[PDB]
Amino acid sequence: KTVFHLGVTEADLNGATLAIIPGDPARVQKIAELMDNPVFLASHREYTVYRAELDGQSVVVCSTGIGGPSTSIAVEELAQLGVRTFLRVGTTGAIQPHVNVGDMIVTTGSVRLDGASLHFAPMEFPAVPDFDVATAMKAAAQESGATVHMGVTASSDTFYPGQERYDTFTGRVVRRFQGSMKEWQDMGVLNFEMESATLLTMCASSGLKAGCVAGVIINRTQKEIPDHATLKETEARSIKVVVEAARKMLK
Amino acid sequence: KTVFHLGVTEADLNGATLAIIPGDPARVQKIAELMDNPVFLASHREYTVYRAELDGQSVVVCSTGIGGPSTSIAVEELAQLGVRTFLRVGTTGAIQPHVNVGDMIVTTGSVRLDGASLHFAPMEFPAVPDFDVATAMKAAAQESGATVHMGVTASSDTFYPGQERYDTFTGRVVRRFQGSMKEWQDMGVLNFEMESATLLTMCASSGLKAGCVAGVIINRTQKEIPDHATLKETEARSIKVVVEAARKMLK
Amino acid sequence: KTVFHLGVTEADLNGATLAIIPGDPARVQKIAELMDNPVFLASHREYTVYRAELDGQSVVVCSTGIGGPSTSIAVEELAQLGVRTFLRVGTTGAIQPHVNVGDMIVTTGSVRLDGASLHFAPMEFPAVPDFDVATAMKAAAQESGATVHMGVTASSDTFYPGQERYDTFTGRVVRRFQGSMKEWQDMGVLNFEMESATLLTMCASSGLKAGCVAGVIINRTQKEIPDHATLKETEARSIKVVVEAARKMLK
Amino acid sequence: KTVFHLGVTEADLNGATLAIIPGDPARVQKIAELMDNPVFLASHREYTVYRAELDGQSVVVCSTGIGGPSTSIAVEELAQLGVRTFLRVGTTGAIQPHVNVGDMIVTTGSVRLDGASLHFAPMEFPAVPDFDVATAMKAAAQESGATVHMGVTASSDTFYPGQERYDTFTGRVVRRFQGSMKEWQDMGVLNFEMESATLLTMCASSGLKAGCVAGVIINRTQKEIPDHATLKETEARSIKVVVEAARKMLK
Amino acid sequence: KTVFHLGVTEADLNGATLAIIPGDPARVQKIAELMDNPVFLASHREYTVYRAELDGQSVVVCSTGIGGPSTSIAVEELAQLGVRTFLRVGTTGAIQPHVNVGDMIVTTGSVRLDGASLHFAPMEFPAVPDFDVATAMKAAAQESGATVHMGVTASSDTFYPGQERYDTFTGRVVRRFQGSMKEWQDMGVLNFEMESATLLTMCASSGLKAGCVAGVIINRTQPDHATLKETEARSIKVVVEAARKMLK
Amino acid sequence: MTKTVFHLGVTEADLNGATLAIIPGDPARVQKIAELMDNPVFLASHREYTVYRAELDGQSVVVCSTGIGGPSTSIAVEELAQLGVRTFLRVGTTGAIQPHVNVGDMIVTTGSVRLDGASLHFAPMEFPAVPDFDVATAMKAAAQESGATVHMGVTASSDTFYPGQERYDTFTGRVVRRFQGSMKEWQDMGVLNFEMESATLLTMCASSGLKAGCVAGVIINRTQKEIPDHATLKETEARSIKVVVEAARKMLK
Ligand SMILES: Nc1ccn([C@@H]2O[C@H](CO)[C@@H](O)[C@H]2O)c(=O)n1
Ligand SMILES: Nc1ccn([C@@H]2O[C@H](CO)[C@@H](O)[C@H]2O)c(=O)n1
Ligand SMILES: Nc1ccnc(=O)[nH]1
Ligand SMILES: Nc1ccnc(=O)[nH]1
Ligand SMILES: Nc1ccnc(=O)[nH]1
Ligand SMILES: Nc1ccnc(=O)[nH]1
Ligand SMILES: Nc1ccnc(=O)[nH]1
Ligand SMILES: Nc1ccnc(=O)[nH]1
Ligand code: NA
Ligand code: NA
Ligand code: NA
Repeated sequence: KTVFHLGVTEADLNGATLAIIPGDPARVQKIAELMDNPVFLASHREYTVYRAELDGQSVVVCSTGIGGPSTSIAVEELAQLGVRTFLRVGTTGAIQPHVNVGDMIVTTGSVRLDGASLHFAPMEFPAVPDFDVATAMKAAAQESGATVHMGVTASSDTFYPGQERYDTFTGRVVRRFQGSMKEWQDMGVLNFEMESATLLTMCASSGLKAGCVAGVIINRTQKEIPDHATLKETEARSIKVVVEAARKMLK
Repeated sequence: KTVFHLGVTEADLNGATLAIIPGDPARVQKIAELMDNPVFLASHREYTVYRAELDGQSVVVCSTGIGGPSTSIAVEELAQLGVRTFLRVGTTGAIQPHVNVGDMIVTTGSVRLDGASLHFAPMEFPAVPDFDVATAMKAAAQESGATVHMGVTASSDTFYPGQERYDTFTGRVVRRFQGSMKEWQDMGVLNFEMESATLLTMCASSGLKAGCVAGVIINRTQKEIPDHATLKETEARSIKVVVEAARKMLK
Repeated sequence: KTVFHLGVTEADLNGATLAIIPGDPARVQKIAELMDNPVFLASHREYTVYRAELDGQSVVVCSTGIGGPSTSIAVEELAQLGVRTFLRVGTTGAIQPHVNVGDMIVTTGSVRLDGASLHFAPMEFPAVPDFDVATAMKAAAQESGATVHMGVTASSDTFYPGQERYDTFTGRVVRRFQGSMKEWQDMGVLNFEMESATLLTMCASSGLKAGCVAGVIINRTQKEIPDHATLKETEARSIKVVVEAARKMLK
Repeated sequence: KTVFHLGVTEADLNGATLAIIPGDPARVQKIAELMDNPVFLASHREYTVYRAELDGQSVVVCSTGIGGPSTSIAVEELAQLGVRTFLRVGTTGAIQPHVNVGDMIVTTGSVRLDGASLHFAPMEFPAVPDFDVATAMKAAAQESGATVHMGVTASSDTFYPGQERYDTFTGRVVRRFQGSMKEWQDMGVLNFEMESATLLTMCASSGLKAGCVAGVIINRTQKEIPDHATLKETEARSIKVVVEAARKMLK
Repeated sequence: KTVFHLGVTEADLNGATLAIIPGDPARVQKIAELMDNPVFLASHREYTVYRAELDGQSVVVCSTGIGGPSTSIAVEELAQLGVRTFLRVGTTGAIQPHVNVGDMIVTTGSVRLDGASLHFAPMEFPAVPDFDVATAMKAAAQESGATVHMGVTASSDTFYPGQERYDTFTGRVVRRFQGSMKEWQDMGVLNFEMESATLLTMCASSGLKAGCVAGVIINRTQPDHATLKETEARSIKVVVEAARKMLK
Repeated sequence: MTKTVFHLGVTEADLNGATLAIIPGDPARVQKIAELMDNPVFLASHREYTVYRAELDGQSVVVCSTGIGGPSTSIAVEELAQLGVRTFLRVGTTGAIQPHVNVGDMIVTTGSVRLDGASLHFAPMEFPAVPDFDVATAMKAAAQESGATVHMGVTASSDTFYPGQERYDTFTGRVVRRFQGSMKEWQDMGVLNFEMESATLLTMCASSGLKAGCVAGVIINRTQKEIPDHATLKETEARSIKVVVEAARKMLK
């Protein structure tokens, strides 16, 4: 039946139980076109939905928009339509000097600097991926030839103060986040992004399998600008990797 | 000089210091066309940006996407480029029996059931609108002929469990939100939505003027299903009202 | 049916549904005498209660004492006796450099640095005034010829550490409140006082109408202890304004 | 030289290092007259201040008003003027069946259901009396012929919902306090009052010696209405006890 | 009825309603031998359990191990077997300059820097001793000749970062605990240890009588081996005398 | 290599270059683990800390008990880290709360619900109590290779045995508000089991540049009212320690 936001039915999905969920609606077609018979299903707000086939099995590709709230809607509605496995892909910036542009990160757990995760489980609950998904993502990332980092991701409800950026309109960062970047660095946290805490917490507490993989396209600690070719290659590699991770998850 | 997500420059805005900020990218052109000389500026992710003119003054119309996190990026980046006043328009679900479909709500304060608000101010800080904006929204709303409610809005990082919906994949609501709708009802809360706590807290703690006005499209307490015609006219009235409220702020 | 603390009955109030609620018991008579036929009703502990007539309608004046706890008792017991509208008048310390001694502040929202507000609503709930009362207070204040500020007030359970005063017995401030004044200043908070968070949260969550107006007796950017000379003039103008605000609230 | 709220100087105190601090301004003279050479010093707001002499030594008697906020002001200002020891006497509602109206309670620790305590120490810090003061209070109470109980007191910023009273304007108790009376009862808590958490935390964290002694005026488990005669004797005995406790504290 | 961890039955305790609870299993025999007819009952994990007689009445000595979690098990299981009064003894480091080695501290309340206390009562609840026990410990400590301090103890789930120790593997202390020693010092807190918040909160909220006494052996702000052994010997002599005062 | 740590009573030289530790709870289990490896030698015993050294495939390995709970565990981990240990393999017993898990099964923790206090002494509550991925992987492989039934998932890690695991057959029969209904809540959220050390261990290590993981044998299932069998508990513990030694083998190469 037609879910509230996504504008698709269970029949539209052709039995798909796995979704690849990028943030950017414009990335959906690109991911779908790496698979067989890509088909456009719907586009509403930040949700662009395609179906495709991978080794003869139906897979959904659905954008999430930025942030846990829009992500939580996409995940819930896809689950209502029979999806059980969710593969998050994106590109990210690193906060460790040893992590290079072109490297890939597979999240083993997220720092819950969001609000939506608390709508599924109290803060004590760990924002952790399904072990099978994380294993598949590591395997796919490594098999691509990239240097892969397994570790903790800080997942923030903001791009600016929650990631301790001072180059802003006010130049102010609330007490909670003052000195926070150095704290996460010292604790070995690899990167910031904005959706994994919500995704991982929601899925781990709701009987759904989820994981996160990302290509590194910038490093907060490095002054040097990466060249255009490296950015293109990394974005291309990240989606090739998520599709092969999906291959490894299919039964 | 070009902001990171919105893809616009200060020059693109032609001196605009006021923005109207709907959730849905598709609503941006619809708002802009109610004003003079609407021009498309940019579209990236959930962010569609137009400029227009109201009584000879430049105004920006920019979508936010769903939720506090994506909203916080749009507000920050517009503020970087000189925007100081932010008028939120949308549609909403009422939780009070006396609030009917077709009515308008102007938020006097938000229950902070989000995460991004905490990235700007600790929980004790009030999610409140600028008084001039709330005043102008009330006046514009009344002048349109619709019945207007001033009151508190519950602002949730989720559509489902944070609004205590049980017709879901798991059918569960975390302890925090069990019984929460009845709690807000008894406290006189008017409605649920998903962006105001973030918007109002961010602006009120950052020297920005903000307010929220919404048309009522559903009522959680009423079993009767509203007419298609009511929905249409409420949507049109919502954006007429927000443009008139903008006019009052510019005078 | 005599209420436990205030020592008055419903009959004593002569049909009054509106109360003016200053902090100081010795201030009650002065306010009542600005109106017609003032009548002493009772005095117990910090609660002195008078009745008077304003444009022919009965009005109650009742002191609250200092702080949310004593305020909460007065409001509850008045509400039991049929009072629905509460107008708070008081003194305050400005934390913005541009706000002058003698200026008036009308609170649009309070930072909840109290404990009693939490006995009525969780911290997420906004300490927000009734829109009609805030409108009436602004109008009364501006019409008087005063310089008036609308904005956020920090409402503290203490006069000393919670308002980051250092000229004290210990000269220490607990970690939570170290740097807090500068934080509130950067967030655009106008002033400090000690009852608004309790009053506004209690009322907004209980179907009662409330607002707060305050005369500035000190600017904290330059001084800690208010001086008694400028206090008398500011207080006299504050009570004229609250009386006019009551006039605007009568049906 | 003159403290802002209390309106007294260090010289006014004639070297007093100990204060007896009742809640009700009208109780101040009654306590002072049990000692030698009682002299009225000042009355401002809820603060009535007397000096007297006990075994040759100067003692201050100062009312606090209801609640932690007003109490914290009196304690601070008296400490500025050399007072180091604070003996609280007051009324209380017992919540255990075995505690009778007329009995006395000496608080060994307080459940911090207040806000002002947090302005001196984080919630982890114990709201505990000075051991010498608690010891002197127990001895004084026993020596008067009262039945005395040592134990934990629940200290609330409200009289009504924080003490789980439902006979109120709304008839509602916020989630936090629903079922709270039974919880404290099962935890062995003896009584409710409204000042001890603030007093004990502030003093224990500030190098001041404090304790609390109270007469039971009602039992929340008993339907029997207290005898007028017993309540009168109870009030009389409480103040005789606190004075003898002061005697024991002085050299 | 054999309890899950302690390996003893109600009969093993011979009617004891009072327990002395040191942290170190090796101190259990030492305490028991200060009394009459000491008898080994059981040793499992960090729990070594003896019985003895004091003025004709049975008393249990049972170690707790380090920390609130292991303490909470010992207390619960002893309470299932009829124990109602719990006397905690140990040695401790002071954080106030005026507190000297050889002095005794009797805890009047604990700063709850633990997690187990929250399993019995919310944070607002005071980690406070039973007044009779605290009174008996003060009396015994003073009667011994020691200088005694009645005051607040900071009770931490860690030895290292929660006591703001920087001489560690990482040299890092989490934000929460940065500057915390100075804060407790300025608030008049006497000392750090690791079990009192759990013990006191659990007992005060469960109808059990508890208190804590400790000998000062070092000072974080400022000792002879002869004085140190004397302090340890004195601490357990004091707790046995406090037990004597609690018997009815 | 010559300074003695405060609680454990060992020096760096005593460890013979060991960078990996196996950390059971029970001091009595230390020798039993050490004897599965080569040249086991007793080093020290103080309080709940019994320390042995052994050799695995020619590499020195430390076995050190933790006692019950986050606080005692945190001391052992810190002091071993001071002496050069970088990898920590926890082995223990656990109560399952899912009906599909059987007594005798093995659980490898993928993340812990932080119902402890010591984890907060290393990182704020938002930080995930997560194992090192290599350790969790080696534990899964070791457990599968022993023929055991293995479950990967979330563990609730409690500072108490009784109220924090929602047990009511206690002295008071009371459970504080926070924990009322909590076992059903974790059950519905897919949590596998209760134990008492993983939240502290995993948070401390993940935030301190140390590698850690947890494997446990199921001794009780809360959904099955069976009185623990003696022969079964012994069999479960023997298998558990075989698994953790094989997991260490995998980490050393
Ligand atoms: N700097 C200032 C000045 C005034 N006030 C207000 O006055 C009363 C206590 O003086 C309190 O009731 C409070 O509302 C304050 O809190 N801070
Ligand atoms: N049942 C009761 C009885 C008495 N009290 C104490 O008396 C004052 C409010 O009447 C307050 O100051 C409070 O200390 C109370 O709080 N609850
Ligand atoms: N950035 C942060 C640091 C510490 N605590 C938080 O909640 N957040
Ligand atoms: N630095 C960042 C890059 C991409 N996404 C983020 O959230 N942060
Ligand atoms: N934080 C909360 C959310 C919803 N309901 C509550 O009572 N509290
Ligand atoms: N019920 C609702 C309608 C519209 N928006 C919401 O967030 N919720
Ligand atoms: N410094 C210390 C000495 C003894 N015990 C502690 O916990 N801390
Ligand atoms: N049920 C349990 C068995 C073993 N350990 C625990 O902590 N809990
Ligand atoms: Na979005
Ligand atoms: Na008062
Ligand atoms: Na232990």
